[PDB]
Amino acid sequence: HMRKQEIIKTTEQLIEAVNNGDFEAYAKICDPGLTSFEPEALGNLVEGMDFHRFYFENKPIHTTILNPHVHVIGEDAACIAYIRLTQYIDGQGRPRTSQSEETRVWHRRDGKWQNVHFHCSGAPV
Amino acid sequence: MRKQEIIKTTEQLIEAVNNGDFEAYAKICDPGLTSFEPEALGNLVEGMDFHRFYFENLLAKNSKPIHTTILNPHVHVIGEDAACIAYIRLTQYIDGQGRPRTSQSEETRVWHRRDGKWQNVHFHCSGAPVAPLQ
Amino acid sequence: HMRKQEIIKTTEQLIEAVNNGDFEAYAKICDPGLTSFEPEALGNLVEGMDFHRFYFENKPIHTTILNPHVHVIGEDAACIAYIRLTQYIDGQGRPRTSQSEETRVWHRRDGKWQNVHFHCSGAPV
Amino acid sequence: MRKQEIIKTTEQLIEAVNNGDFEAYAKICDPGLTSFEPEALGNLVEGMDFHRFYFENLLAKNSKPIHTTILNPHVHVIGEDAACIAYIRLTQYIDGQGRPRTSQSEETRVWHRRDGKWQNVHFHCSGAPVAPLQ
Amino acid sequence: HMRKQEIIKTTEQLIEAVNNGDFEAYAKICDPGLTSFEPEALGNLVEGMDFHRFYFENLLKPIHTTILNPHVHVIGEDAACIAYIRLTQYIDGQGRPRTSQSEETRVWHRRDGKWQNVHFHCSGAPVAPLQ
Amino acid sequence: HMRKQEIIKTTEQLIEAVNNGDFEAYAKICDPGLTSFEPEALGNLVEGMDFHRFYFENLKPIHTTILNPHVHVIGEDAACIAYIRLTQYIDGQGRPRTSQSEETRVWHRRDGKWQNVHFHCSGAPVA
Amino acid sequence: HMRKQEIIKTTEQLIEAVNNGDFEAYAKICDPGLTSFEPEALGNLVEGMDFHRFYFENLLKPIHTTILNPHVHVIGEDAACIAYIRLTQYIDGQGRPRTSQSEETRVWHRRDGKWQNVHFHCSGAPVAPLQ
Amino acid sequence: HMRKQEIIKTTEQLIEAVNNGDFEAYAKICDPGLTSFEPEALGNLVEGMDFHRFYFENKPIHTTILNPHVHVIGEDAACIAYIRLTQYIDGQGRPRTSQSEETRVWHRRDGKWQNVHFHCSGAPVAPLQ
Amino acid sequence: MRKQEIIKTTEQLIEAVNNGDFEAYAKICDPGLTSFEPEALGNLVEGMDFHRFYFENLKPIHTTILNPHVHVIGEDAACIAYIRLTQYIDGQGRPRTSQSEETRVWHRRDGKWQNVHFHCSGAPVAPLQ
Amino acid sequence: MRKQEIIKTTEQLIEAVNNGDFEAYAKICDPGLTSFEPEALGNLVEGMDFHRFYFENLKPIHTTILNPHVHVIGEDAACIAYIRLTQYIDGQGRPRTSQSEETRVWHRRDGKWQNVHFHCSGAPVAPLQ
Amino acid sequence: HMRKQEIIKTTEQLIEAVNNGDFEAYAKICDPGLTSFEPEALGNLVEGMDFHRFYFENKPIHTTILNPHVHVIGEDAACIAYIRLTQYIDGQGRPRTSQSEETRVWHRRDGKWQNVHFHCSGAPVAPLQ
Amino acid sequence: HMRKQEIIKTTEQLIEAVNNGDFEAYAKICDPGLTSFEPEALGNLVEGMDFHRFYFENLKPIHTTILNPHVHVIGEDAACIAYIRLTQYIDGQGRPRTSQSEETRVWHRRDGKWQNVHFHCSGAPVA
Amino acid sequence: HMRKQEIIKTTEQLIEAVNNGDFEAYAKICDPGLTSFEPEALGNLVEGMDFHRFYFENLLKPIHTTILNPHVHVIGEDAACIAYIRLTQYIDGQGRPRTSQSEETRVWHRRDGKWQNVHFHCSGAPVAPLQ
Amino acid sequence: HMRKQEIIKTTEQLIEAVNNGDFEAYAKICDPGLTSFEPEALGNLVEGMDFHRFYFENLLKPIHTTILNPHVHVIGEDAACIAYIRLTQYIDGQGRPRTSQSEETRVWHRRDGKWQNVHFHCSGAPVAPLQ
Repeated sequence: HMRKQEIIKTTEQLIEAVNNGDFEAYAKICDPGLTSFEPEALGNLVEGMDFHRFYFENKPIHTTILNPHVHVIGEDAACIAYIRLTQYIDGQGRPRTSQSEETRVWHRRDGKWQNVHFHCSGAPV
Repeated sequence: MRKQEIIKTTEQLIEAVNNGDFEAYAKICDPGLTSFEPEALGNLVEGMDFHRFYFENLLAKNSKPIHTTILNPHVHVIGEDAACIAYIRLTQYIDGQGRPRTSQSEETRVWHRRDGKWQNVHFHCSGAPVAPLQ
Repeated sequence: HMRKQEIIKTTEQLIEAVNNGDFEAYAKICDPGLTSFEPEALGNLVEGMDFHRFYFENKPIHTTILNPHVHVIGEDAACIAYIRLTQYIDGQGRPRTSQSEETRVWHRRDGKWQNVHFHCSGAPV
Repeated sequence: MRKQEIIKTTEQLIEAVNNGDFEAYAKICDPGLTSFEPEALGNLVEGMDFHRFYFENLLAKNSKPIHTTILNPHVHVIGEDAACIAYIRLTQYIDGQGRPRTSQSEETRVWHRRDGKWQNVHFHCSGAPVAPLQ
Repeated sequence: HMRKQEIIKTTEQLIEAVNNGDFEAYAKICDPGLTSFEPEALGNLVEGMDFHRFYFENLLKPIHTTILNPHVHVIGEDAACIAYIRLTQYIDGQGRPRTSQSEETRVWHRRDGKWQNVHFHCSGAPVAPLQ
Repeated sequence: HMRKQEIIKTTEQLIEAVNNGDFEAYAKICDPGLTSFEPEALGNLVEGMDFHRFYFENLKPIHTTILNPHVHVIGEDAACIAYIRLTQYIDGQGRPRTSQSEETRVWHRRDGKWQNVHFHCSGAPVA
Repeated sequence: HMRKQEIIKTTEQLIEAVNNGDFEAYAKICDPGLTSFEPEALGNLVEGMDFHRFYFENLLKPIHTTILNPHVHVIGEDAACIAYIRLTQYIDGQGRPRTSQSEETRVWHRRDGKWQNVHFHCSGAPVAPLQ
Repeated sequence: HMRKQEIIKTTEQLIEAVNNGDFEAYAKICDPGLTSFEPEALGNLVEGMDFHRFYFENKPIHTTILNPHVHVIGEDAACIAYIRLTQYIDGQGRPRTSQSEETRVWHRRDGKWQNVHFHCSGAPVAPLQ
Repeated sequence: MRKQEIIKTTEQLIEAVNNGDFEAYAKICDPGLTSFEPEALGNLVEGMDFHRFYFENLKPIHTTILNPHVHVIGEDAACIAYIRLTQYIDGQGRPRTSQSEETRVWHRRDGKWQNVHFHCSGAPVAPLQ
Repeated sequence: MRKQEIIKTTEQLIEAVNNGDFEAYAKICDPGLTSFEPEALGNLVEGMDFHRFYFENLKPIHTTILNPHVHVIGEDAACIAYIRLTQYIDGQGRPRTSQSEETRVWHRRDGKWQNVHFHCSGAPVAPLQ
Repeated sequence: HMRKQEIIKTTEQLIEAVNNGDFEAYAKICDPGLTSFEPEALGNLVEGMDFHRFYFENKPIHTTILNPHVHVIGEDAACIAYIRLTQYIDGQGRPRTSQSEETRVWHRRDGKWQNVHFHCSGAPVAPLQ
Repeated sequence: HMRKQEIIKTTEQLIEAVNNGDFEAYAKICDPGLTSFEPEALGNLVEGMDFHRFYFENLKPIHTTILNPHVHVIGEDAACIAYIRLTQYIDGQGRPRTSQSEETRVWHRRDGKWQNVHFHCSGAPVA
Repeated sequence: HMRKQEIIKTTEQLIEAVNNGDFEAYAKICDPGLTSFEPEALGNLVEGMDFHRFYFENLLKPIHTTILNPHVHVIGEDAACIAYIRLTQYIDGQGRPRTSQSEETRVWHRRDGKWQNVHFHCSGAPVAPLQ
Repeated sequence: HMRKQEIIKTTEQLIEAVNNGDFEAYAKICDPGLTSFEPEALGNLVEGMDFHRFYFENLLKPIHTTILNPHVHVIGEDAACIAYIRLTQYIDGQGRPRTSQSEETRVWHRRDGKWQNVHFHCSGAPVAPLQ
């Protein structure tokens, strides 16, 4: 019951890093061999941090994590699946909501939880 | 050689789906299997109940030749009991009008070993819905 | 914890009645003064059983109730909100999924739970 | 006269939304308020957190004249502590280009009385998203 | 509030007559000088009965009518106005169920004890069985 | 024949009030329990003056023409008028335009004055 | 008051002749030098009966015609002008009911005892049974 | 043969009045009970001068009258039917041609010819457009 | 009287086309007949061969000649310009009207009038069309 | 040699149009000139008034006359049919080509050749167009 | 003057062969190294008879050759450029006209004229279409 | 100059095998580790014969033309050919059609026979 | 082998003249009786230099031309035909790079010492700098 | 598997040269007889360097290139083929981030110790910085 809460908290930290444009914080939470399926990769599996770096190197936003399901797989491995609702204000000053479905696979390496795989479907945030 | 186990078990799971063999599918899937897939309209579905529907309503009438190709399988091993695979599923089939068609889906499968056998606990599919009844 | 399970079970029975075209069973579970917001009423509040009768009087289908939230309001009143996922086979023999968001307000009257108000958004089933 | 309490409290809730007064809104809403509304894309949302966003990002810059009309309010009384209201919300406003516009939404609000005050525990909105920032 | 219930009942009878294709019943309830605004008259005011006769005489599907939020204005003992939303449920050619909406105003005049429809305004869907 | 002319004249006054943005004049001619079907109410029946107030409080050459007015007199105290309202105006781009609406107005005489109790408008919103 | 009613009645007879495909009756009411503006003449002024004959000779459905707001100008004892809206209710090929509108001007001359149509202007829908 | 020429001339004068925006001249030639079918009346018969006044009260243009047919009906009544071709320059400076078919019914009252009825189909060809 | 000859001969030519009578058509047309018409896609065509095709591979049709203008140019040469209105019933049994503008240049040779040049704009109006 | 006169006079007429020289145009055209052309919307127009409009309210333009066919009809009458290719630069500075098919009927009166009838199909090719 | 007539005649024979589906006759007139630009080759230069054979191996039609220009280049070489107008009846029984612009380069070898190069733009006008 | 003609001839044989639905002949000419970019693979690199087998196992007049074949010889044992493939065929409705594809084929000589190890096709799928 | 290279070189010179807007150079290489089929002539055969002059005289951007798969037919000592694909790379108004393709046939006659272009057929894109 | 790593590295260098607009570096890695199939050549095979020069010489935005699933065929000691997916991340004119995909085949020949690109096939998006 307490291992599940670790995964949710670390996921929330990862998303805060993305929303703040803090690549330093993002890199600490992601394994360097992070694989990724996401809309902006056009159906390809991408390997690096290099692909994500681009969106960091180049407005109010509220993220909601809905119905998080955590699978614990022994002491060093966990999987989380959740819906990410993103409220933001667009360029024209209008409020907008986007939805994405996200799977994150976690591996505990030297005491910290590390994101090794990410699958995103729906809206790119 | 742990990587090759995961690829082989994934291939078996897909063979079960393509043959409409729910018996074989249930043996490979954990009963608490969670799933993101196009036909669930952005919702996380929990049972085997959601998948059962596509097996139970597949007759010889709905059969047709289909070849599945697994491209660039990446396997993450996470200790001795846990693995993640990500792959592209290319599906070649013949449609109703007799034309050949190709669809693509990106799939993540999370695996847990219980008493020597590998079990699928989570499945994420984006792109084409590729079950034979689809 | 046991009052919540009554509401879920009665909701499941109501939906089974609709899917089976059993107006007899549907009428027993619905209060005669049932009010309704639903797509096929074009933004109007409809009062009778008469409006629903039409769809009964005139194929495999599987219903899934997702993330049911039950509010208990004293001993005689409950509200349930859920997502209804409907798998069915259309006329052309193709498999299809529709989604609707449903609110049902319940009142206990002579021992039985009664549906007094229904709000449906999304797909008409 | 219980019916008139529910209509009046609903009118107060809507006045709070239109004035961007989150303080007044929070007093009328139960903290465990559940919500179905267009801007939540078919998901059930639990907090006040989702609604807070539309209050916190409303400045004088985003203000504009809006008249709300509640049509054909139907109130179901369910004992002494529980009520349901269903109504049509007509919203007249002036858009950016200075044109007058009308939007419609159908709203269900479920109410629970705690220590004499009426509290909104559940909200279902279909049709137009009608908060001033929308 | 017993005069209001007369108007609602007579309106329901008028609509039953239209749905049954019973011109005999329709003529009894309508004043012969009935004026009408309706979609099928293309924005023109039409004068009584001949225009409506056409839709009865050329009627050779299941339809349910619902009257929502009827508002009755009583204006002395001989005059009443009703405004209501008419929801029409029917099955189309392809066998699909459909709902159409119209907003209707009916002005009533009591002549020798019976209520008579002297004016009719319909906006939205044309909802006669012939369509 | 003289009761008919009262209704036409009062209808013309009501329309002049709308076109001038004179809510004071409009309120005198309309019963406070005025019901209304009109395009900007999206197929709903609206009650009272509050819905109409909005279009006055937040207010170019316009000519209004009443065509083929039919008046039903229903005793002393009740009348119904049906007419076509043709509106000539100049749009934003400076072009001349014509809009049409079909209007039913139900009238009730209360303490000597004629009052509009119900209004049905189909076609163009012409305020 | 009575000259106006002659023009309306003769106009109604002319339209009945068209709807019945009775060229014999039509020719009696029309002057042989009849000029005409109508949609099927593509913006040209056509002379004589020959252009109209075509729509009669090649007619081998229920239709109701309504004359709305007829205005008659009397111009001495031998000349009249009528302007009216012609509403035509008919059933189309697919069996659906339809309404078309045309605006019509007819100029009349009293000639060898009868009223004669010398000029016809039609705008809107072409409303001959052949369509 | 000379009554026909009166009708053509007075029709030409009426059109000159419209093109010059001269409501004074237009009112002299039109009967006060003038009825009218025209595109800008959306299929309705309009009665006044009030409807026309609007287009007067609020660019190079050449008008051509083609194939005028005059029916003379005794000494006090005439009907003219003609095609009106209108050449003008639009807002963007391009030359354009519009066509309308016009019927005008004339009644002589105290020596002057008066337009009592007007039917226009096709393009609305008043300068304000 | 020369004007009436040209109108009559033009009417005969059109009757020949409508009846699919190439024999009658050839008698009225000069063998060196030049032609501008829609079905020639903006090219000048010479001879009878191009027209023969529409006769050899051939419903109620009424033709109206409107506002015929005849220019007489001495005793052997004439030009006619007219609008051809064609009423016909299409395949689906519907009545249709098409318009074409036609110029025909005539030369009298050994007593008979001969069509030497034809310009058609608008609708192609021959049967099989 | 009569054929070359007609081609030369046609070339002069087109030069006058392209230069906006109504004076030169009027000398070559008969005052009773009839005309079928796109901007007359399928009507036959009489006189110079319709053409005057395009001169009075008037970029590089090259005209090419292709495959001119001249019919000579005695000593006073001729017909020419040709394709007019017009190269011009449009408003946006782009080069454009338009095509029209033209028939011109000529009558010799007091020694000079006069254009009595003109049929144009395809593009309207006058400047201001 | 007589060398030009040889080229026109042999071009007419080549087109007759295509329209009759007579590959035997076509092959005799074409050099075996015939190069070709044509719509059905999608902007590529094709070399063989093999590409053309396909349309032969697998309805009334009239062909007109307009404005043939022949360049004679010494005693063994000629170039012809012409417009091909093709009248045919389509599947739905309607009459249609298509246009193509054709260049054919000719080389005389042992007394016979041979087509060595063919450029076609516009409509593909082989009977199979 | 004679090595170039070998590659063209073997390419023509490969295309004849595809057009005849002769998987036996196709397999002899293709290396078992054949990689492929082609329209029906939706932008993915596909390995092996299995992807191609499908189009043979589930199989009208067709003429194929190879235009402007460019052959690069890279030592004894390696060659690359690039060509335009024009395909004339009759469609379902009986109409004649032309499709174009640009094709790169990389060849490796193993035990005396030329083998296709890589194939890139852009444009029309022409199987 | 050497007569083919003359034709390619002279064709390249002709295209350089067009791209430079050098009508002087263009006129030297073209026979005065040059016939032409090209997109901007709308399916007509045009004679002479006058049609081409227009595109030179009204030229007031970077462009690279590529001649692909030139096929030269030599027909005795004074006559040649070349067929080639002309690929034109240019930058459009919006500053974007674009490629257009045209298929070109040029017939050559050796006349007063020089090679002269007597006939030109262009299909596809119009590829003069004026565009 | 050290020959495979040479080909990947040289391919990465070639792409860096294109992205930097460094024609000098590009020319060193490409054989002068380089043949090419690519979107900007409209289905034609183009011969070496002049066609590519144009996109370098007229280059006056941030772009990241990713090479996915490189497959290298080694064919003896002097010949290699690489096939890969090129993912290109860039910011468009409107400031939005965009991804384009191309499939690329490069054929390599070793001449005097250095690897040379002799043939290039690109399908999908044209991904040069000038676009």
